[PDB]
Amino acid sequence: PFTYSIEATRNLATTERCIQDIRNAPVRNRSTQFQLAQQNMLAYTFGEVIPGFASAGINGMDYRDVIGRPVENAVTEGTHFFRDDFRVDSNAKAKVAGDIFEIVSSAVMWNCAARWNSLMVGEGWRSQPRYSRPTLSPSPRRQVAVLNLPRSFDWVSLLVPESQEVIEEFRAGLRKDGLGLPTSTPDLAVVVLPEEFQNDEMWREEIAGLTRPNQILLSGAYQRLQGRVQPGEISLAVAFKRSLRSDRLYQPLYEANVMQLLLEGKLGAPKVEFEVHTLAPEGTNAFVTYEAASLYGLAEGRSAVHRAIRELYVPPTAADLARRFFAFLNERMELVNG
Amino acid sequence: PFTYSIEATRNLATTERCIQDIRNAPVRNRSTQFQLAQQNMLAYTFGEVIPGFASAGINGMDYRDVIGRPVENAVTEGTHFFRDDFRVDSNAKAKVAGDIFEIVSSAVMWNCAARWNSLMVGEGWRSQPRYSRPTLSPSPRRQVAVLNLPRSFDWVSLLVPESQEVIEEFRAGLRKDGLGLPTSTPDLAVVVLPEEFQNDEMWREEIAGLTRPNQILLSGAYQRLQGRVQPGEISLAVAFKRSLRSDRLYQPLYEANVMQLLLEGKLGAPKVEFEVHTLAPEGTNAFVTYEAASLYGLAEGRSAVHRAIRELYVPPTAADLARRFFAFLNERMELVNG
DNA sequence: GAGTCCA
DNA sequence: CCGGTGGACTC
DNA sequence: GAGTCCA
DNA sequence: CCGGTGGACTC
Ligand SMILES: [Mg+2]
Ligand SMILES: [Mg+2]
Ligand SMILES: [Mg+2]
Ligand SMILES: [Mg+2]
Ligand SMILES: [Mg+2]
Ligand SMILES: [Mg+2]
Repeated sequence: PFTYSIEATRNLATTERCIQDIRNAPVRNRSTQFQLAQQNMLAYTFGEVIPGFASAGINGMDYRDVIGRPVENAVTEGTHFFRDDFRVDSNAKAKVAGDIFEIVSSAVMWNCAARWNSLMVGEGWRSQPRYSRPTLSPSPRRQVAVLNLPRSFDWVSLLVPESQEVIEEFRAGLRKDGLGLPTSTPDLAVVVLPEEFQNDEMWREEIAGLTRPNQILLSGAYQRLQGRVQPGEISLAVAFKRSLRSDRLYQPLYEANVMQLLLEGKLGAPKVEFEVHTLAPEGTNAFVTYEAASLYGLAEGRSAVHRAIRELYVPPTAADLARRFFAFLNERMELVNG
Repeated sequence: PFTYSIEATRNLATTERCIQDIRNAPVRNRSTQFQLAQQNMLAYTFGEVIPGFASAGINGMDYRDVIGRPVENAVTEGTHFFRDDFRVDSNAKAKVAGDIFEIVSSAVMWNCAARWNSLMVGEGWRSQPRYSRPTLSPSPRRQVAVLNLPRSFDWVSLLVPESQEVIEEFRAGLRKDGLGLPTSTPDLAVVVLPEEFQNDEMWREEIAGLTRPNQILLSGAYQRLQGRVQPGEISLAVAFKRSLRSDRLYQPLYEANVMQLLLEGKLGAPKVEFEVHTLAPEGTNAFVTYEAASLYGLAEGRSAVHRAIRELYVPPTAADLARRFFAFLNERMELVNG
């Protein structure tokens, strides 16, 4: 569970355990002795807890201590089974804390979408835990999907095919001069739910925790929307970076620029909203780096130039994350006609 | 020396040793037990050798083994003196190997610069080791300075003050609207040598190795050119990356786009040549990523249309890096009147 | 299992 | 995916 | 010296 | 500054 439990750990089958001993099943060309079983770790620590939709104490706690609990639980497990032999490289803790920050934040946002969508189709406002009721007029057309995108992905594949064709034709032209314009991905996109899906229940159901089936339901969701999203209906992009270093700030900044050039410049979309979430900004003048104007915006020199990155948000608690997303939906969905 | 010598090591003062034991002198909030003494390492391994300008065997061995030699000499020193107590994090070896790849490459380019410059002023073509004599006609006005840029730096400080003035008025306008356009730095700039320095011998002396004094001379050179370079006199920008990961690609790509926007779009300079060098590209997607067109040029009625990054280069040997730079000088200096 | 690829 | 670094920078 | 920033 | 990583995909 969230608080480590000796008994609950004893109850695990060897394949569900957080530390996997691989001393006698080594990986070709790695010295790894113990693997941190990320998916096991989410199931044990967040099996019946989504932060922000759990107890008041978990919802209000320093979000860093929350995102850090899985690794801390896994090290206690490893120390119990293997004592002085237990060791893990800091680059395993780094990899796993990254994925954990992303998957858990994305799950908080998923439950916000479900509460939001439930209101929009006429079912009122679930009241535990307590959050401000949105004041925007409910409409099934204002529902949204939270898509944790896979490690490797190309966000263009979310678009209806006619929009993919406008992008393809643009690149065709660049190819004749030996140039390209590749697109990669944010960590997460929120999109307006396509009309064909506005009576499906799955988008309105809050999950109770990161059980292996809920992990898969959440991580596979993008496959359902691929091919179905209009350029204007990509409502928020999010990169997640557990901590910052000044040389790791650039991927979101570049991708945001490319998203703006293509969605706004080539497909008529309104302002693309892209933001970055971290738990440890400090040591960097990251807030200053992310004030940069869109390069596209500058190159066209239209009446209003916006930032490529709308904000660097540092969530202090899971409740805060949730409250911020609700306030964002409440404002951004005005723009979608009821 | 370049080949490890127990005897050379035995002769070193405690303060010159490649490994510095800090078990009794810990860094507050660090668990570090032994320090990799980067500057002592370069002095030991490269104190009498700049690769590409040394013996035929060093010039032509796999450059990855050339750049990995200091860390390998350090680990041999550590293992010898401390045996099984010798421990250092992979993150220590990552940091220092990145700085080795940068400093040694820069040094190879410094000697190239010096040999070019000797020819430019009419002193003929040094013959050992033998490189193809350049064909462009000599002129003191076609000498160049090789500038290994400091860790924290803003390339705009290289520019003559009237140019800095143009960038700053443009940014002042952007601030009214709550936007900025920050500049950082590539790792290295080659600039045209300013008129005032064009009969100074320091810019034509090849160094014999990376002794501490020569380390300082190379790392300090950018200071002598601050405030002196015309916008079209920044001839090449280099980003060094020892290995690649797909998330680490974006800092040079973004910066190259900012240099192009500001130098070509606001200051009238020709195409900004910016390239990346790695020893380990781990696949082919990196080459695809760097075929991206420069964003500013994609807006109708701006500067020319071309790649942000000209090329991802994987130097097989020191001699090859030397050769590529001489051939690049032979062509790009056509643009300068002699 | 072994190899490759991802970030 | 990101954290532990050697050296520079600040008082 | 003690502490922070740099990438 | 960058290397060691857990999981995904394929046979
Ligand atoms: Mg990602
Ligand atoms: Mg993702
Ligand atoms: Mg991320
Ligand atoms: Mg640098
Ligand atoms: Mg540099
Ligand atoms: Mg570099």
